[PDB]
Amino acid sequence: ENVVRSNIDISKISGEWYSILLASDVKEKIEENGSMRVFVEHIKALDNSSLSFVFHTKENGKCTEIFLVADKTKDGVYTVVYDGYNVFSIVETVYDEYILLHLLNFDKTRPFQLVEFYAREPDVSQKLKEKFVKYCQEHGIVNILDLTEVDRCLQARG
Repeated sequence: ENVVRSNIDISKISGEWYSILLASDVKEKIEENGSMRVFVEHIKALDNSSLSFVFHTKENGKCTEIFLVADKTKDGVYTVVYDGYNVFSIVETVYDEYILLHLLNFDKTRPFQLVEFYAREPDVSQKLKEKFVKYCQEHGIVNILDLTEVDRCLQARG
């Protein structure tokens, strides 16, 4: 019944997840053609200082599978290379229900932010959606997308 914000057990966030919500401070990046519209499948620890991710994305309308490794720095803060340099942190999680991620992308333009909600089931309550939208508004993010109303490459999983 229990919300963790501090000393995240990365053996306990591992396994199967789904992408539920997406928000940015730049609307074009979270669009049908944007390269940051990705759908998570699987998370695993490789050691105390590496997380594995598996995603799907659409490239010229065709579903494609990607594998990345992210490197740890302090507790709960990670770096990864993909369409530029990225830094992100796990804000809060319930190990058997949901995860909230806050991410920053560099490129060579000005930086932008992404916030992501993942869940163990492919949809969630209105109560949890309202919680996400509140966190985004408290940090000045206004562009918010429900991915349960859109193709998320579900037929490609397993």
